[PDB]
Order: sequence, then structure tokens, then C-alpha cells
Amino acid sequence: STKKTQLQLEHLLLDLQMILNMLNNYDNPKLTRLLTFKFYMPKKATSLKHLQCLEEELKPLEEALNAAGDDPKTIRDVVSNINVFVLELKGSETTFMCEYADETATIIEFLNRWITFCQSIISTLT
Repeated sequence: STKKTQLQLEHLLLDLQMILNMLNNYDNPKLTRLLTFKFYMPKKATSLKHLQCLEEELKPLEEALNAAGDDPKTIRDVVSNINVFVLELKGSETTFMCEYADETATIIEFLNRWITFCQSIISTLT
């Protein structure tokens, strides 16, 4: 029950941090090209149901990463893995209406928000 939810959060955390380190190894133009894409942050992220606001951004996230031009199949497999464990945590269908903030954010702030999100809930389960 709890270890199952904890494990799915650790698989989701592993995918998110893999993108962060992939961003840190990008060229300065490639990084600048990534930061020109807008990402919407949820106004609240304290429950598993708030992962719906992460799922709705996986298609923009994949489109942003493919602008760097490293590898289209690797980006496809990592974002698909995120979509798998997000649906495993908050449900297979859309049952929550997300409320996003007025200000957009870069891909760095986007990943840092959900990484801290996964790490927070894991600490309460462990």
C-alpha cells in the first residue's frame, strides 16, 4: 500500500532527475533554446491528485526537449515513463481540474518543483 506508492514516486523521481542532469550537460545555446519554452506551475501541489498538473505538461515538456535535437527516441521513452507512473499515482483518467499560476516558468523551475514534490511525499511515507 504505502511502499507501492513510495516506489512509484521513486520511479517518477528517477525520471525527473534524469532530465535535470541531461539539461546540465547541454550546450549554452541548447540550454538557452530550452529556457524559451513556457511551463505552467500548479497553484497547489500537496497531494497525489495534483500530479494531474504534471501530466498536462508532459507533451510541452517533450516538445521542448526535442528542440535541443539530441535524440527523439530517448526523450520519448523518458516522458512516457513519467506518464506511466503519474497515472499510477493519481489515476488513469482525468478527474481533477488543475489550477495554474498566472506566471509561466522555465523548464528548470518546472523540474525543480516536481522533484521537490516527489521528495516531499516520499519523506512522509518512509
